Amino acid sequence: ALRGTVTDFSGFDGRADAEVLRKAMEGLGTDEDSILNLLTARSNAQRQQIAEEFKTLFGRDLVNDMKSELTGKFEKLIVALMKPSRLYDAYELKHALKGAGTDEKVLTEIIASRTPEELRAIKQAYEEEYGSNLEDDVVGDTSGYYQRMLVVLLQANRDPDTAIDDAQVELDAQALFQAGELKWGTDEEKFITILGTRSVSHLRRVFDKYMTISGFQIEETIDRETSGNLENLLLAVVKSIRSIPAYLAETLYYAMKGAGTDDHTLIRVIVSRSEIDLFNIRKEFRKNFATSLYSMIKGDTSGDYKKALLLLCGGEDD
Ligand SMILES: [Ca+2]
Ligand SMILES: [Ca+2]
Ligand SMILES: [Ca+2]
Ligand SMILES: [Ca+2]
Ligand SMILES: [Ca+2]
Repeated sequence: ALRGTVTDFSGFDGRADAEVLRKAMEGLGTDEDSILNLLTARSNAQRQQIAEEFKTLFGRDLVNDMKSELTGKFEKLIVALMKPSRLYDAYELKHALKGAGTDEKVLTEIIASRTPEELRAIKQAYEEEYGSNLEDDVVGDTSGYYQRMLVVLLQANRDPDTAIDDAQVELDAQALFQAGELKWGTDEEKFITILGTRSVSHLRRVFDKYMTISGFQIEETIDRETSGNLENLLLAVVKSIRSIPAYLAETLYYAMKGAGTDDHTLIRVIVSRSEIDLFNIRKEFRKNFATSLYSMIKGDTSGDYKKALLLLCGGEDD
């Protein structure tokens, strides 16, 4: 099934680890290698225990100390790595909504790729942490059908995968055909209801039937019928239905596409999926882009930041 690249470290000694981190920061200077070599070789749960022992032994906050010692991208990677797994997605969403503006590629990327079970956990954590309702903050920072689609997904009430009903597959495929290609204009409400609430296994069948009856892949029709945030979200949902690892592998690829690199996106994906499906993401990356994720990162990043990412990612050969 799904496989991550980071797992619990055998022979874990939180207190021992904490002292190593302390010695790497005490006195003038910072031993970045020691810190990165250790934190990327411990699971997220173990990092939290190290943070606890650190505070018990020295009465100091590990994260705050590292924010003082580290700088730049490397610092941001480490801070993201120390973020509790249960709160990371909520943290990112909160920071995509806060301030004047809103990073919609972040809202779209997370809300479309996370399962209903993950979204329920995210909604809870967000509320506890920031004292506000996630849905309400999303509604407040977005509008139109893009907003409605996001709200539909945030309900996390997608139908469960059951036995496939061929007639319902034909019905849904024809409904999409009629709502888009055969309509002057577009019936967005129809696309949202179907793509947002039908079961994954069901939609995979619908996608093939749609192709069969219309000659177009659902992705092409979406591009031909919609635009803006809505188009990006619909494409993300369709891609996620087909394969979450594939979608995220594509999200990463375009992050390091050409000039410069989208570091924020590079960090978020690697960190958030490290203990879930980053291994799968690697395989999908290699199979669709003729290169390994490792190499891509290897030539798109520099310094400690680079060394840290590579250890997390792994797979020098893929
Ligand atoms: Ca120091
Ligand atoms: Ca805003
Ligand atoms: Ca149309
Ligand atoms: Ca378009
Ligand atoms: Ca680049």
